[PDB]
Amino acid sequence: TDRVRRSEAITHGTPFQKAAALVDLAEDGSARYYFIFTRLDLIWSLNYFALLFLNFFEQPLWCEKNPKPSCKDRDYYYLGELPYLTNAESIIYEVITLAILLVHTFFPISYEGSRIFWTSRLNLVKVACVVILFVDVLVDFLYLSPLAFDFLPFRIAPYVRVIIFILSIRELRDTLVLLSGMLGTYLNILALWMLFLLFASWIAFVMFEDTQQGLTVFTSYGATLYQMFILFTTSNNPDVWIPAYKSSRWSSVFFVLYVLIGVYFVTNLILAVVYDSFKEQLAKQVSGMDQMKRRMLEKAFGLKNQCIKLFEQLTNKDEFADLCQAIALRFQKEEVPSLFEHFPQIYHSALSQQLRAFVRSPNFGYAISFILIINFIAVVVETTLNSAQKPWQVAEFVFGWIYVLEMALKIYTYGFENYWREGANRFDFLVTWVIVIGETATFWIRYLLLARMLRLIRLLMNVQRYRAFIATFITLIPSLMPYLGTIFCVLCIYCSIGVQVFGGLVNAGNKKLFETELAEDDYLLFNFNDYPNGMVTLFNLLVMGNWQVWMESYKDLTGTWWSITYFVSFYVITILLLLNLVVAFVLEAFFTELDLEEEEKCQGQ
Amino acid sequence: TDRVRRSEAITHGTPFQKAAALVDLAEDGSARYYFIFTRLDLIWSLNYFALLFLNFFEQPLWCEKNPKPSCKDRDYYYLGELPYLTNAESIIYEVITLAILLVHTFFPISYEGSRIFWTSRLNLVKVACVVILFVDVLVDFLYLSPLAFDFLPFRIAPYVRVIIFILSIRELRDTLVLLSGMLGTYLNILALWMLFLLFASWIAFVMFEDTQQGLTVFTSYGATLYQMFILFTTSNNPDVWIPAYKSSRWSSVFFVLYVLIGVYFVTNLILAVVYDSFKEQLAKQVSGMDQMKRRMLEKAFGLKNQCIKLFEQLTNKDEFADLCQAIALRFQKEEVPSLFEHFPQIYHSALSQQLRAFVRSPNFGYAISFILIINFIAVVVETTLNISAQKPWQVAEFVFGWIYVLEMALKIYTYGFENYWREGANRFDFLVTWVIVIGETATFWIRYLLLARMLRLIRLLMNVQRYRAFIATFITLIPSLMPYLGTIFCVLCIYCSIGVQVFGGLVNAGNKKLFETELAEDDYLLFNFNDYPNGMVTLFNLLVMGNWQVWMESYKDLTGTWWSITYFVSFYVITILLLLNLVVAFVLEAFFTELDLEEEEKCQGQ
Repeated sequence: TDRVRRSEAITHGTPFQKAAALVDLAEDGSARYYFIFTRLDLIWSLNYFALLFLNFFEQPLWCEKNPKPSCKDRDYYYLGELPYLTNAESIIYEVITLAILLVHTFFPISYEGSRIFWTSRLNLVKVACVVILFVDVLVDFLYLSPLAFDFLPFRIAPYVRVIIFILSIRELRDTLVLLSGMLGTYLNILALWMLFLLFASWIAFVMFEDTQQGLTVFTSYGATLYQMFILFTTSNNPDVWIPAYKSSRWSSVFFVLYVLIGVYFVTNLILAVVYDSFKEQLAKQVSGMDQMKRRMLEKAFGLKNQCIKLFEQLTNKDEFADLCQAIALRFQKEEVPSLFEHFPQIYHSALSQQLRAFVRSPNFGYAISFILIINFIAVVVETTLNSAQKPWQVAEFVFGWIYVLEMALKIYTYGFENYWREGANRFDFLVTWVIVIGETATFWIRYLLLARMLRLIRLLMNVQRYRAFIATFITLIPSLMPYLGTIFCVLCIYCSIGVQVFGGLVNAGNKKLFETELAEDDYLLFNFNDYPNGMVTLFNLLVMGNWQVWMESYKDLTGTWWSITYFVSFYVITILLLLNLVVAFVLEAFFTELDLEEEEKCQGQ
Repeated sequence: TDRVRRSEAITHGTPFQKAAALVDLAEDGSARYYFIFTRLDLIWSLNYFALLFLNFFEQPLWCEKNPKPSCKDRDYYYLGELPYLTNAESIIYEVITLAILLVHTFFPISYEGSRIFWTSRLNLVKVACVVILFVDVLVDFLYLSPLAFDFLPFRIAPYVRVIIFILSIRELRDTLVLLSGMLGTYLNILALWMLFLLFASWIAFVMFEDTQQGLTVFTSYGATLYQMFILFTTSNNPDVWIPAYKSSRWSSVFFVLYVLIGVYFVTNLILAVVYDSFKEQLAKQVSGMDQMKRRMLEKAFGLKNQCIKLFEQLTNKDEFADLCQAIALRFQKEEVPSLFEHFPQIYHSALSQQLRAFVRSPNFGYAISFILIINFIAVVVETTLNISAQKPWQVAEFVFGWIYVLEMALKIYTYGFENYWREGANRFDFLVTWVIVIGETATFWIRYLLLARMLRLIRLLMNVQRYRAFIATFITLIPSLMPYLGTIFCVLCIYCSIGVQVFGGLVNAGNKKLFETELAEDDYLLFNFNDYPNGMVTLFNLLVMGNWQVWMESYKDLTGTWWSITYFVSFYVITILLLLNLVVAFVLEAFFTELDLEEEEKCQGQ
């Protein structure tokens, strides 16, 4: 009842209650209308997701330019398995999600007020984008009628959807303010990297000029620079320099020195610079949150007798902020009473506490781990077979009951809340329900095998040593999520670009295609013909095993070197700036875990 | 004259000179015999290198089994270009390097004292290695005579050579001692990684069981585990899961998820762990060095006139340790008199100081760098014409060469030899300029002169004040990584030995299986283990991870035995996950040290 108590105290409470609520929620990290707005936050979140995802199901723009065969022949164009919305459906969902977007974007006026609403850059830009969207939707609708428009060259909506998405989920916007902080420092190292590629490709071009390497690979400075760029990635190693090696073994000493420097001395320098600027910008950013927290505590101060009255509320200016911080850092948050303490003879009679202490014992935990080991053995046995298996449906129900009981005993020992407040106990909760639902619905086969597999993670989580690594992993995941989301938004952009520029080129009637490395390596389903296909392709480009295959093949399908700029800038932005950020984040998380246990050790000693 | 002064002050000087030398050399980081042993250090180093390199030119043992055709047919066996030593040559060089090694390893037996010598375990292990080597050499010699032996199954010398080389250089031996502590950490994380591969391969196996992915790729648990291990490296992406994708696009979700987790979450974890353990051991090592430095200074103390008598020689108990620290850094250390001071009136004639001050001027720097820009433009014009027109540029190479000679002459005229060579930039200048002067004077084969004129450009990067921060990091990282790249090289050497013994001779033009392998299909046939060079390059290829499973598949198929994979798996586990992560860590620490040093310079200026 924390949120309800806070909002009630803020909107109706006496000033000491308002101050207590403000300080409590600052420690936890027109008020009425702000609450009314926030009560729809799930609607906003889901609508913005829908808004994005509806990008996946729209028909790709080249299918409307009357191809033969038509896009009903998905085998000819190597197309995905997702449906394409009809005109009707498109119109429907466009209208619905634009209407809810218009509701959300203007609803803050109820507490911000017009002068602030128009004074504020974020609202001004969101209104700009939703107008852009509405314009484009209108235009699209009009294009229903041939009177309005003959033809559309380009669709802006796919972009604006993405933009809108990024502006809606604040943590993505703050990640982009961090990234646009470090970007200017990243451009200097990217310039020194390009100066390195230039000079190394010029040495290679002079050195091999008349050789078979020059005659068949390094045929010009441009092609040398291209090849050396690829070799920076290591992706064309050794293939690129086989002609060299053939003519003289000594050539290897050049290719080895180039690879060693590029990979070891330079790529790690790019990581070091990204790591440094990330850490600086992160420290810069958190200071803003700390300052806003102080401003909120100063508001609570404004809104010895007063100290006694506030401590009385707590039972439920610089000195004030210092006291609030001291109590926040010293004290755990207050206990919440369970729904069962109201039954005096039931909840409180000594048998209850005896069973609680028993289930709270460590030897109970050992026994539970042994029972789950026995279940793991049982499933590893059962998967030797697939009617003799039928009793293992009873074994299924048996372990189902076992986990139902263990979940019940956990909620009995700690209420609903202090059971669940550990993320592992949340995983327990989820897998218990899903497997109970599956087993009772059976009373998929393979999917129940998979789920019972998935439940085995418990034995990993239990390992005391590994549990440090796992705690790193666990805090990492939701901390990583806004960076992978930014990556994904980038992929979305790139995908859109790709389908507009390259969509339709990979098809079974194309005589050039069967000369390309996509046809030769059988990558033909990794194409930009629709939004799914592209997305997957982009993942291959991201992990970057065989990446140059696509760059090459689309060079050859489009007939212009300019096409390369796509793949190059993709590489630059994704591989260098963002994945090194991911690296740095993982590193910092790990070391933070070690600093945490080091602090615990120091304070204990 | 530092070393000569120090050694004289120790072996002949008065105790005040002894202390002054011991403190100065400790700030700089039986005495007679130890100085002799150190003066021979170049001969020892060169002998140990020679001893190592021996591995390259020795004929590979499978050639000694009289194959048909013989190893004179290098095209049939895709062999290298290096010579193989004759028996005669082998015997010669072996005997010479063994004799010099015996000399070096026994040399301390006199000055260390027998009880001390044999009490030290490093000596004892070196003696075991040399005794082994001597044995093996003796055996090989005996083998010359039919009375001794019929056959030898395996040669140990190749290994022992490496071991001796590792022992011979303290920088490497300390690098391996540092490496040895973090191993027990490493084995943890390695265990967890194995467990993850196991689980993920099980899921993949069951999940795909009946599918085309199953029916063609994930044919068994074993086959699944092997393919999932290569997919952790991402070298078989997307190829390993094309049958899944073809069957159902949704399949992609599993492989994306798995690759995401493995590459980003888990590989970074191994890096993290490596990093951590590295830094811990590095701190332990530098602490041990600091303690040894203190222990030395404490003996130099054990060896107001109390102060003045030593503070005079300082121009050449915690109270003392503090003084030694302060005097190491609060003042500029000493300088050596120039060879010109036997002609001091000319050397001191005012024009010398005036020209030195001019050469020290910033406008002289501007002029010289403008001349370097002119030379860069000149060589660009030369190459953009050549792509007899070079003959004026062949003449201009005279001018440029003697300009770089003259400017180096002015550098030494302003800084002697001592403050010249004390600067790494001037050391690089010295390293390139004289060899280029030799090449160009010998000109007064052409592309090597063009390339020299290009290598003269390298300073233009180092002079950019922004990029100078990165380039200082790079310039200190170059000599600092040498222990670690040397240890990796030693590892490679071992692996190469193994490879030539186990796989040498299999890649040959008569082999019917070979033309079915991915080696032959990708034209990799030159990247083989048939001789030591070949294998070395192959190992490089392995190290770089480019197409690396090609070799593991092809040698699996050529040997017809799964066990062969143990070679390539152990190689990956050692090199890729332990060593290269180390290298990573080292570069990150170097860069952050550079930023801390610059921040200290900034804050002290502020």
